[PDB]
Amino acid sequence: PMEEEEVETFAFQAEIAQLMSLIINTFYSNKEIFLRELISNSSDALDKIRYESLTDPSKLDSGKELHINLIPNKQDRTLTIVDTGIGMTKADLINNLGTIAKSGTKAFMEALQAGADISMIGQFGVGFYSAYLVAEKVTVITKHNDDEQYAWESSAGGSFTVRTDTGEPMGRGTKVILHLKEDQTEYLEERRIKEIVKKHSQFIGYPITLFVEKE
Ligand SMILES: COc1ccccc1-c1cc(Cl)nc(N)n1
Repeated sequence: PMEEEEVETFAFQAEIAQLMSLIINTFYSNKEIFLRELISNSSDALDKIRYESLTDPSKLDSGKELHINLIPNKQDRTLTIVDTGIGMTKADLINNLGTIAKSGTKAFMEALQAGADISMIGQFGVGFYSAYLVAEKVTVITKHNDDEQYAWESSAGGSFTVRTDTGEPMGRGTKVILHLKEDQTEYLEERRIKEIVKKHSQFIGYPITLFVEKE
């Protein structure tokens, strides 16, 4: 029996599209900061469910453990960052991952063209897009309480897709899957991941575990 699935294809907001093009087509040193930005987003999402659970403890029915998992896969060249934070509703997803303008986008692009280090991206509220420093495609799977699980994906180029995810269920949280560019495979190495977590993400207030495939 053939299954049918609805897909929605969206255009990035004009300046977000401009920023993504600048990140992808310009050389930057210090690309390693992409992981800091993603872990920071996870930490923020974990704070959110933690505080929400104080007013409504049943919001943890979907999983009580608050943590971050890092999963490098050298076979398909993906680095996956998974958290059990609050997750995103459909509205959160579309508004936070490309359709709604961000007030910091223009300032940051001016800063970059002026020679600013790419590390400054977090300050401007668009840190997620640093993923495209190392990834040619990014897939985001997310599950918020009382909503369905959604899959967001983009290879840049001006568009992204959103669909209801019929794949493996997450209890609650967000999974960011980085399909790495061929020259950025160092971020699949255990030593390198430990290095940049130690350097940039040492004060995160939730457990982080690195899972390393044998061999
Ligand atoms: C505001 O949070 C985000 C902004 C941009 C991209 C992703 C996120 C996000 C949201 C949630 Cl609930 N979790 C995670 N890990 N990232």
